[PDB]
Amino acid sequence: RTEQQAASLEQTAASMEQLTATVKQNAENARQASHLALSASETAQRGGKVVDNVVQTMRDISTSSQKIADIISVIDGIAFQTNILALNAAVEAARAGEQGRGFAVVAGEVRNLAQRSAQAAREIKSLIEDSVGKVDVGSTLVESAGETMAEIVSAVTRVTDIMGEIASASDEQSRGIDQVGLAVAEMDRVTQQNAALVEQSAAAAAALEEQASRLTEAVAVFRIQQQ
Amino acid sequence: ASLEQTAASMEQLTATVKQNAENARQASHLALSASETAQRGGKVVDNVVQTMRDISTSSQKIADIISVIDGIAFQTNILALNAAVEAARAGEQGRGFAVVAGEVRNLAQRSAQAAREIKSLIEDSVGKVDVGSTLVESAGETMAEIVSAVTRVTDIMGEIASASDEQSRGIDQVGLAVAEMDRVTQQNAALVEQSAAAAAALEEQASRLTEAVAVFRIQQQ
Repeated sequence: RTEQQAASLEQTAASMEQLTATVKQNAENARQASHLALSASETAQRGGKVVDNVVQTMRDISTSSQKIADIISVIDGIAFQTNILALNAAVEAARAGEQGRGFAVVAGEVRNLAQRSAQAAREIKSLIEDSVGKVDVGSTLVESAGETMAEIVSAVTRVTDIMGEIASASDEQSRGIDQVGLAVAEMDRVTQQNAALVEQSAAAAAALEEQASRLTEAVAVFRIQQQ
Repeated sequence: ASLEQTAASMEQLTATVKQNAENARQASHLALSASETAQRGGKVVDNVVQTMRDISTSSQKIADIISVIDGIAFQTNILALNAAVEAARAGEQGRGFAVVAGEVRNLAQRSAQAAREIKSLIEDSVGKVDVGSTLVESAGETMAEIVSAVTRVTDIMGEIASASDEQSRGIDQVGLAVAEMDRVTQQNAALVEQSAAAAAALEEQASRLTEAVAVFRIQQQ
């Protein structure tokens, strides 16, 4: 009789719970998500000035690696100039006739080193430049990522707008879910008083059948002036 | 009016909870995506540490050549020195070689110093690959500390959406139950009506009697 009857307040009162619980659940998840959204926001501003100093110090590197190169040109110039003496040395050797012999050799020893020294310089040149090639390649890539930040801050600046709405639209959930509670409320008291009215009426009906049954008796008995 | 008013708030709720439910699911993407350009540095930077480990070496492979050059400079200096004794030997015809000798030595000296400078200058420089490996770990760290808050925003959003999904169903079930309300009330109102009629029938059936009793009371006094 009270089987499926009470079983209706189960539905709502029970469904109505989840409704008031998940309204707070994903109501604060929304708040952290907007401050956790700043976890990535500052990490984006610090990501900037920082990957920025990687472009920096990585930059003044290529320059220092130049302040060399023109020194290398010097060394090379020194070599070139020297390779020439070899000759003045050798000429002198000649003029000195028989004494030359020694002179002679040193001329060749000179020119020789000149060549070796020059050779050195080249190597360390093609190297010192070839290198800086890769320092600009990398300098570029790091440069470019650095910009993918100001964007991280525009994307996560929305997780702040969107989340900031759940916080005022999901807030309404209460304001609304509340007036709905008023209905599950009122709804119950009428799905209620009904059963009462039903009973009180079912009652009084039975009472009258009795009363009535009693007059029928009296008659049977005290009518006997008809017995 | 009110079962209407409530039913109005009802679907209005079904409203927010649809948008306010997946509007955030979009955010779960504006997040999954705010995590793609966060996964960029993850190489754009990672690679940068390779180059760093490169110059640091190559610019040493160089210093090695610089040494060789130094050695040469040395050697020519000795040569040059010897060249001057040779000039001294030749007595008079050495005068001109004597100058070559000197000229060659000076070249040797100059060649030296230049190397020394390269040296120093390389030291400072490659010593900076220090701050390179640093700012590359640091700038490479806020780049993983970026991908941290966005590991969550994709979470949180993908968590609330899967929650509000049923937010509906209940809001849905509730709505049905409270529908009858208005109906039920007429149901009751009707009952109340019968009751009044009952009352009244009885109200009068009684007097019908109480008054009969009244006649027999005097009419037998």
